[PDB]
Amino acid sequence: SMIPDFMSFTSHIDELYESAKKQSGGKVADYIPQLAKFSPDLWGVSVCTVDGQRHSTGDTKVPFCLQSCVKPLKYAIAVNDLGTEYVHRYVGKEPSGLNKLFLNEDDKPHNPMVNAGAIVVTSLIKQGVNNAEKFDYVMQFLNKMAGNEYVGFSNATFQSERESGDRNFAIGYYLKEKKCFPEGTDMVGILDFYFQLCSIEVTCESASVMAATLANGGFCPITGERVLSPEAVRNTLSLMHSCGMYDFSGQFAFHVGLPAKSGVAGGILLVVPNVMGMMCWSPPLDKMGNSVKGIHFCHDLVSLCNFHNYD
Amino acid sequence: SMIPDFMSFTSHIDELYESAKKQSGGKVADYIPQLAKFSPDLWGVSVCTVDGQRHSTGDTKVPFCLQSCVKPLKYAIAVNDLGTEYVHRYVGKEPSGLNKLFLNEDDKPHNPMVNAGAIVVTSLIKQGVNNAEKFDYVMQFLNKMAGNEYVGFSNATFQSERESGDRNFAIGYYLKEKKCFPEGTDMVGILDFYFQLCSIEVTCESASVMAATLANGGFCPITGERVLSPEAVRNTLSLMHSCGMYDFSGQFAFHVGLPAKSGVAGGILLVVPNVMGMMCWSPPLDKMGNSVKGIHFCHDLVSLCNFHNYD
Amino acid sequence: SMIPDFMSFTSHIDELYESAKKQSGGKVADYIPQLAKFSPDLWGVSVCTVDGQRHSTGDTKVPFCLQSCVKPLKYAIAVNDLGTEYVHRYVGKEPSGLNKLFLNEDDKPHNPMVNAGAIVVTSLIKQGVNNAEKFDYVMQFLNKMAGNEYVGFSNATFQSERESGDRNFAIGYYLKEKKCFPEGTDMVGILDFYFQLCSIEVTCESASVMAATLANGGFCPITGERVLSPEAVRNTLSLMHSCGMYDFSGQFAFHVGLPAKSGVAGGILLVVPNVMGMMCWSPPLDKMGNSVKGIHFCHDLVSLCNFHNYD
Amino acid sequence: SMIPDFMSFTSHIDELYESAKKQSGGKVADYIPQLAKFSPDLWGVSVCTVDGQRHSTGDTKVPFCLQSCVKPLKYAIAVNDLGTEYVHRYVGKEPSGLNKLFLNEDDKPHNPMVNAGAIVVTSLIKQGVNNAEKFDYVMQFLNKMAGNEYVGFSNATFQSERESGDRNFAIGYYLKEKKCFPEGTDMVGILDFYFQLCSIEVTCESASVMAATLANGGFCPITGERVLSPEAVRNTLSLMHSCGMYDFSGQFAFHVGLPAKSGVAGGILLVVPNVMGMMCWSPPLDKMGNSVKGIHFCHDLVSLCNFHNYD
Repeated sequence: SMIPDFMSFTSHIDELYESAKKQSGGKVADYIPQLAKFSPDLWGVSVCTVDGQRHSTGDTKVPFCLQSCVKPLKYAIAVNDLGTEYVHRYVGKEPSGLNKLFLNEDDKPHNPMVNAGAIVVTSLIKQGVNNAEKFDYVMQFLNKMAGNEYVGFSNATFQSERESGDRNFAIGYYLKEKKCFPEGTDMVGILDFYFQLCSIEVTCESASVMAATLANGGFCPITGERVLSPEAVRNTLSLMHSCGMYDFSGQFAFHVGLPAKSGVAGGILLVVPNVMGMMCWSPPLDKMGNSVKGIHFCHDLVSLCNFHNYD
Repeated sequence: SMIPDFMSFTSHIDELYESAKKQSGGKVADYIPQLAKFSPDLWGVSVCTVDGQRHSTGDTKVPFCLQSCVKPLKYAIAVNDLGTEYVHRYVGKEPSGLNKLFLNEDDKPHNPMVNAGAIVVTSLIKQGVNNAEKFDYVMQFLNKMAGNEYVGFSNATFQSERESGDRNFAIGYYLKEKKCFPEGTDMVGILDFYFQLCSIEVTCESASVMAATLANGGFCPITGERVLSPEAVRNTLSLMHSCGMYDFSGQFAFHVGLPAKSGVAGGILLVVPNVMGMMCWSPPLDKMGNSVKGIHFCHDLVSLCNFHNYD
Repeated sequence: SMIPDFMSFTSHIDELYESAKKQSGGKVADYIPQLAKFSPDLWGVSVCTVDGQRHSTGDTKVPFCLQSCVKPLKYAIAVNDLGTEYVHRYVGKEPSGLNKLFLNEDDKPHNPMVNAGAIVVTSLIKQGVNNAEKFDYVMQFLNKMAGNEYVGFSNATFQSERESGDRNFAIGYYLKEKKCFPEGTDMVGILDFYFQLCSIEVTCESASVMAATLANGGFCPITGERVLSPEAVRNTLSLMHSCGMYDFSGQFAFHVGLPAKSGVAGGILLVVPNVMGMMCWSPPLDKMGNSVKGIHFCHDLVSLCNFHNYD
Repeated sequence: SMIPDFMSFTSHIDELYESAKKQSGGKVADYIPQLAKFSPDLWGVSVCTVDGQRHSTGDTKVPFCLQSCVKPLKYAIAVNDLGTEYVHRYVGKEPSGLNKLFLNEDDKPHNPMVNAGAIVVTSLIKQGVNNAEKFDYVMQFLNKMAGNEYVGFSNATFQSERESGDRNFAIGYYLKEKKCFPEGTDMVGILDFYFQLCSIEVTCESASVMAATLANGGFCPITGERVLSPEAVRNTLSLMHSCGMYDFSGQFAFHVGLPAKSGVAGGILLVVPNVMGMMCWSPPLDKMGNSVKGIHFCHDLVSLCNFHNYD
């Protein structure tokens, strides 16, 4: 325990929250109406310790889509059900250079955090059963990770993502061409499942619980239940540490030093190993595609509380 | 006229033909049954001068698919009907480096000789009318270029190419994503038209007449009719000179110095400006994807007859 | 403390040591005689806890050159004397893609762990004074980090490295061309200083103490003295975590999860934050350029003692 | 003969000259004082037919440095004295992609038209003799190519190029590292010889005669003497056609279709096979590094006189 008095730590979270709030830069994603809708002023931070202690400030109950924030989670599920060796016969274990190919030196997506990786990972989960069944499987899993808190679905986002993801289809066919999917995979059906997963909704509060589960070696801080295998958690964290922030991953690993994962909805799934889970959210993104207020908050948190991986 | 006595020149063609015949290396394309079918021993050479003088040796009447050999032709048609400026707002004018992106520094395919280029070019031809109509349009055009000689269609090849071109679909969606097609293009419909064009059949004899048309500033050596605009012909030749032989383009431009275009069927559309048209054919391809006997023949022809662009 | 009974932990180190010993693969660097000299059978492991507790097994007193192992150290010194902001105006903070340019998107070496980076970093240290003086400065520093244990110099290696580093000169001139050095830098003089630094000698024992200093927030476990600033230590560790193992950095960060740095001499500077410092050594390197026995040992250590950054 | 009445053709040259004269854009190279010196208003065009017929307009007698214009020439000399096979064991035969490596897929410079290529080519010429002797050898050669017209040397340029070519040194050491030079080459001595060659001076008039020699299968139009082997001339032309205009090579080959070679001094060595040699000169260069007035003139010449390789 680095937070001796949670109650006082909470007071610092609010101060940091207020500080980041003053950062108004960035543009709200608008490649689809469902994301343009959001007000740039929404800003919420939710903490959930390994204990089970909670704390929120800002718009922490407004539902938003996980988007790329779901990548770490579905990867954790795959490693959990199939183990490191199998999962990684299809996807890499490290950051790529940056233009921006699809496959690496072995015709495998560089890692589970980039789109091609997430797509392949999606094709490994619950093979055999139909999409509908696969979807409930993952939903059930996400609920355990969130200790049964809010986990919804945005059909509007799903539909917009599907009838607009031309690049995800390009990736889909390319991977199919390079034989990157398991024998007998319905490629188009996987892209569909992929769009659905990106459309799952959460709130800063429910997500913080999911982060805390990863922060707690796979045990839900608020139910005590074992959701993910130790193996799965460690893998997910390692990859979030190196590829969770898009093109900002390097800077983030160097300056913040914490496993995190951003999403185009403006969310940032943050994890402080053996301490707490967190979810920052604010629609305005920067050139890198990360939440402006979120990035700011993270830097402040590590400076103030010295949570950096190497202190 | 560099061939004072055609009759004697013909005797040299046969000698070269016989020489190349001894080259048995290479593997016959087999990504689809329609190409695997072919016997590695088929070998045919057909000449057609600017005059109209013909000459054949070897299997010059066995129908085979143009495949990539159609690229120069459909490009010539586009420039003919739309002019250099318009056509090139969508496709580049030079060789790429070699891994192997899809678009260039301006989000345009590097040139009409690579798949992404050919696909975009296909989307420019006869816009408005339906596929069936577009197809007849091109067929009519190919007939004029061949002075009405053999020009067929392989439905079997078309079907195999379609239900197997995963990479061409990847390219299709990527180009659609990057807005590379003209406003209101039915991308999937274009890929269909593209597969059809690759399935058009010809014989060394009919093709040599098409080459001769390009060799004759756009006039069919055997009908005297103007098929392509001077502008269109010159453009096509320039691009065949630099991007007609896949990864062998550089070596070919340096050692042979003649506008040419190979295809996976084993054909090599050759052009000796203001002299003659030619079509070499032999199913066995080398690592580069060019006909082994064809490449050999070309080198011998330029050494013997000093036809190199810079003699 | 994760090692409750050091005495028993020591017994496990020996078991791991013995296990790795059975790995005879790899080739001993031979681009210069000074490295070819070494026997592939040399193998030594030395531990030094944050306490000051020591333990060695194998050839832990045979002097060998730090080579690339010096990179983390001279970087730590620069950040210590100049701070993060200044140092990083000249060198990057993350892994590159892999062919293998010299500069990044901003005309700066990608990071201090690659040759171009180390060279620039070398040009920042103790500017003003002459080489001889600069060298003693660093030597004095290395001694404090090693609690005054063995720190020598191989003039033979230095001479061979100098009269043979054509690629380091290429890098030198390229950086000078791109204005990557501080105003008024004697480029050739820096390369000289660089070759000298690579020729500094240590033993598994003295090096383990240096690693322990980094493992101890900058305090020499055996003298209690503050050698490096907290800022400097954290930076060095972050970069060792992501770029310390050449092309194996990704795999290493994923499977081992510990700050490390290899060298062509066969050494591997290992660090277990807040626990211990370590130095593995065995001349036979693998294709990646890392010590075969060393890599093996590291994997075994993390599996056995669960020292991975995310357990 | 495409120019039936030279006298009238001359009248068109002057019209084109006057037209290009109105193009004032571009910046005069200034990386060294010797080039900054030049007035942006200097503009000269000199023709020299295969006959021996001359014609000049503009500043055709003001001496300027060949710079990269010497590349085609020293390559022609190497092929002449060593033949295609030998020369090309060290240098490639085609355009590279564009960032901008030094070697190709076989550790050889891409072609003789890029700096790394020119440097290697320089190391092949007159091996054995000392620099001074090598220099006279080439000078003697250049004189024969120019029918003994003006061929000087700028020691000022040489000195500035030498004490400033940090990138050429980077290239020098890199090539030495990759073993790209013939056994026993004094790398630094070659770079010296290289800087000297770039400093050779000519005038539009003397250069046009050199171009005409290449345009005349290796025979000096004004002395009738055989200066270069047919083999050498054809090779040089092929490479000028594809790599003579820096990053504009593709556009130039497509729109102009003529063997050319630009230089940072603002000169453009142009060749119309079997017709004439030409040298355009105007210090203001564009972003690509080619003479603005020169590029303009070339486009106009090919449109007007239909000299394009494929008309």
